[PDB]
Amino acid sequence: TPDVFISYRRNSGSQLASLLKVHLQLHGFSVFIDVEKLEAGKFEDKLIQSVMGARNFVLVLSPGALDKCMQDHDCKDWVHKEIVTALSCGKNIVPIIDGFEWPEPQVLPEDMQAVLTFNGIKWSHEYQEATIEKIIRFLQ
Ligand SMILES: OC[C@H]1O[C@@H](O)[C@H](O)[C@@H]1O
Ligand SMILES: [Cl-]
Repeated sequence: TPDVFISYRRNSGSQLASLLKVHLQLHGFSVFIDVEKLEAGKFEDKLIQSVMGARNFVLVLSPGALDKCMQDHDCKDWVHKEIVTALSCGKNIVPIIDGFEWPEPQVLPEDMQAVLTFNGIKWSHEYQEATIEKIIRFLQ
């Protein structure tokens, strides 16, 4: 089972998610990211089970990353589902902020508003090694 699950918006956070994966693997963490570890079967169930298995939930907040979660009260959006799973399971949630604007809580479904209460890490292009070192300090 992975130490770290990486949750990301495919259309805007793919590159940072992949960069986080490489760095965390280099520092000895087992990482789940969909394009490497999601394999055959019903992907909804497999993705939720993979969130449940990982102690750490690394959430890539690229610009607009939570937009598709807004008004998604039937919880059809995959990132929304992954966040609710990490929250419900009491995972160590580590938001990574990359150009993301914090929305007002009331624009998000009630079942994920708590994600805004976790201490986040600002991604620094100019100081990436230091950013990675801070992420590692945050991981359990
Ligand atoms: O790929 C885009 C995001 O939703 C799911 O497909 C992945 O687990 C990732 O968090
Ligand atoms: Cl997505």
